[PDB]
Amino acid sequence: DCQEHDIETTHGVVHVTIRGLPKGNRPVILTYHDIGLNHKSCFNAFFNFEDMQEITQHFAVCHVDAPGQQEGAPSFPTGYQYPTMDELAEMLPPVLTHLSLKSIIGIGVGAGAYILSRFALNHPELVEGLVLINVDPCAKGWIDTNVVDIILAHHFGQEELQANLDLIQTYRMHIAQDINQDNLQLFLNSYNGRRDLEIERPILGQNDNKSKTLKCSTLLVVGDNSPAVEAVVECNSRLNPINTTLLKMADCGGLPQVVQPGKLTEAFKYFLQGMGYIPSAS
Amino acid sequence: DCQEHDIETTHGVVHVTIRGLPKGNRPVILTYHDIGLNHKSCFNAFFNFEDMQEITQHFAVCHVDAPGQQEGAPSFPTGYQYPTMDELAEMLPPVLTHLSLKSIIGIGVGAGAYILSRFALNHPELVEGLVLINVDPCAKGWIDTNVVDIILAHHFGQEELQANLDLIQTYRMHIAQDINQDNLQLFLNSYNGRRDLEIERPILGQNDNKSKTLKCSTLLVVGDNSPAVEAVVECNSRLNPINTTLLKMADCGGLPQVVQPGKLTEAFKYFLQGMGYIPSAS
Repeated sequence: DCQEHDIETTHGVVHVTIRGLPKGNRPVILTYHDIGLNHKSCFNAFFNFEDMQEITQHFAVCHVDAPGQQEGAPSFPTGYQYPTMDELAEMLPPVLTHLSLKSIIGIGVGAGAYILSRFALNHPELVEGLVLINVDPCAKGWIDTNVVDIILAHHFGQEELQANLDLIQTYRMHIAQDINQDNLQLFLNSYNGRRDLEIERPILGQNDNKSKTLKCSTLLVVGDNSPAVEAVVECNSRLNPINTTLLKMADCGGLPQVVQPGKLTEAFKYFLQGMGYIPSAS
Repeated sequence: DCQEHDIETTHGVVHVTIRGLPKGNRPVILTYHDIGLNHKSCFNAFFNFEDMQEITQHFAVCHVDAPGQQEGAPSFPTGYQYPTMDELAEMLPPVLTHLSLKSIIGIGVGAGAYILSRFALNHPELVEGLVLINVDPCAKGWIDTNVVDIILAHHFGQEELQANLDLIQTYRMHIAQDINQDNLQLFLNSYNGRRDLEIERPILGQNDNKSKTLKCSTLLVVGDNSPAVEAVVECNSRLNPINTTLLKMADCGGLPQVVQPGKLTEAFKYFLQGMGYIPSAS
């Protein structure tokens, strides 16, 4: 039913978790997490939600852990060359060849969402569709205390983060303990050094300076209280509106998939129906 | 390549025109023209365009003429029971069944857009997606001189009607000469008899009091200078935004398939790419 693979890439080893069994024609739901998290802390609560098991049983599900972010991972040596964001994206095609995966439907949070975008631009033939949570298609442009507090700021809004409710302290413990703290630095370093996605919205008038844009279907997802609102909004204006949709989720900040899974599952179902998959869903 | 069929239905005879052959589990691009037009005056100028014949090589094209609206159609006898807009939609499964078709990608104009929309709600299993040009989901809301002058004003905006005579004059003659004038008044009457499409936008928490909507991918099209702007915007407001995109074509009159085929074809190509069809550039 399930399996775990330490897949050999040109940029090192990538740890994956396959759930279910895919047929040749149907794509796999490939998953890619955010900084401070892994496939478990990011997605398991969402994917194992009642309404999601109705959807996921029809598909296979391939959960990608970022280098040295998988649970029980050993510490990378001090001066280890940690894969760049673009290089992380180049580690995905080898995963698809190893597991004989013909194509994917991508779900990504933050850093994961960037990587799956780069992957989708790198290979439109492999990506059928994307669900991009808290995506930032822009470079940071900000380089300077506590890596855990830096990542908590990336995820949760100031109002939300200042309050320090059960959710905040829960995910403080996740980021602190679940992930190798030496490797988390390097993964955050890679993400903070991401380049501009170089996407621009096409104009039907004529070719737009050969600006690239996601060919596949794209569902953008952001919480109203999220610090990534302006980033996801900017990403929406730079993507093809005919193949892109913007979901603003109410009374919600960081990690919409964990806080409002019932709403995001319904959004996901509609998204999968539009593509022609899972018609009988009543 | 070419075959025209006079398909026998319960609501009478429907004229269809099949271009190319449909094979290998791919949908036919089924079309439905507007009031005062037929498939020739509505689509042949759009479909014979250089950038459209590149797409239609891989697809099969089924041109549906509305009862009596086809070329050289004999006049319906005085007091003929002309099918309702809901009955016109109930004639489409016979078409799909008669021609051994599994499903369609629908291109509807005005009344044709309403008819394809009703067909999609009745039979979501038979419709993979809809391009709806100048669609109005709401009933006229009231009842009634020169039929040609009415249909011109239906199609064409105020500043457009007197600015570009070349189009208005050519189509004045299409509405007047190329179609049976007895039958035309009946098709017009049927369209003005249309009920509310009874679609509502889904709430991501709420259950709409079990209101229905289009479960397929939909591209709403209308020109900035069309008299059908607010009706198509009103249609957009009542559809699922995750499955629906609105295209307001800048500097575009009543007929974007006639006026701006270059831009609309490009839009339709992106629309088909989102569904997973026609991956590579044409």
